[PDB]
Amino acid sequence: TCPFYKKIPGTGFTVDAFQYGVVEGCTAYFLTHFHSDHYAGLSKHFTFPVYCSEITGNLLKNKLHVQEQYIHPLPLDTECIVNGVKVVLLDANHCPGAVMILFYLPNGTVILHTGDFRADPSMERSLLADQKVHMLYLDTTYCSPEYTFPSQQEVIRFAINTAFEAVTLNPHALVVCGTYSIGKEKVFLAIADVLGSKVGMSQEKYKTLQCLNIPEINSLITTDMCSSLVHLLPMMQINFKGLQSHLKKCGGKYNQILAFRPTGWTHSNKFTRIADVIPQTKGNISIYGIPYSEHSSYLEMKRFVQWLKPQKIIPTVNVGTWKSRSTMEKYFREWKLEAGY
Ligand code: NI
Repeated sequence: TCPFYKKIPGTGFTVDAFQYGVVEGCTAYFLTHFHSDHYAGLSKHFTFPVYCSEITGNLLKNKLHVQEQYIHPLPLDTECIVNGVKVVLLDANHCPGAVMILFYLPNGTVILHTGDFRADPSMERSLLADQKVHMLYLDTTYCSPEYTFPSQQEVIRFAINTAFEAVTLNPHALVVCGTYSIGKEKVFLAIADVLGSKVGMSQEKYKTLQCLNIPEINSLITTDMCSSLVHLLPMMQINFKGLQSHLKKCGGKYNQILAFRPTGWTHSNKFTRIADVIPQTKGNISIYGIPYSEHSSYLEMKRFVQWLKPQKIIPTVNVGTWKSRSTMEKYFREWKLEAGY
């Protein structure tokens, strides 16, 4: 049955609640972003109104074959009305098309649902600055002080330099980058760009990125693997057997793979700086795990909340265990008491 944290009180609204059939008393279904845990249950046969971003809308039409008359895409940073309730979509700095949702209830309460997000100081100059928030439905994915990671910028700087070095030293080396859902595109595109190559991929994944409105995307991506020296594969294939397999398929066009697994966090971040990362190697294959997160770090999260000073916080992630819930409520109390709200 739909959990309480996916229901917006005093509205007929749900957020990311498509896996519970017809939810009792839901007149409108919100979808923050196109990841499987959140869209789980959508299909062509869905006949309720879905509200989402333009990009998330394109992917619902094309990838899931949802009928067009049920997709209500909304522009960002714009006051819209839905079943007589004022709403706004803000950029979540997650994956493409991903949004946070502000709800202005008729009684005067104001609710921010972050969806999935990576908190940034640039959010403190959106429509969020203008007014108070009573409730915050917070993506608490890395809600613990051990979760630290570098900026997306430094991680990219690392990947670029690394990849440029390897391929200048060996022109017959192939770069491979792992993917399983939309998001993390800057990794593979920045590497392609610095190498003067396009990114080769499967047709299904080429179709997916074509939905997103990237600038000059046709310039960046392709389905001709032969003409490319940056390949994308499923994340599952990023291991020594998978990569040896794929190397075989390229027919003596390459003799070496360098490969990246963009993960969220790894316990190597507790001990090791980004400059100090090294790969796993077996034969002519090297695999780098890099900490490119699309979620808030502990510190970014804490700052975001202390800036916003919400009256109540409802966690949306890691809620399934009593020790987790409890550890989060402790940090929430620290953040409140430190900041004096
Ligand atoms: Ni997500």
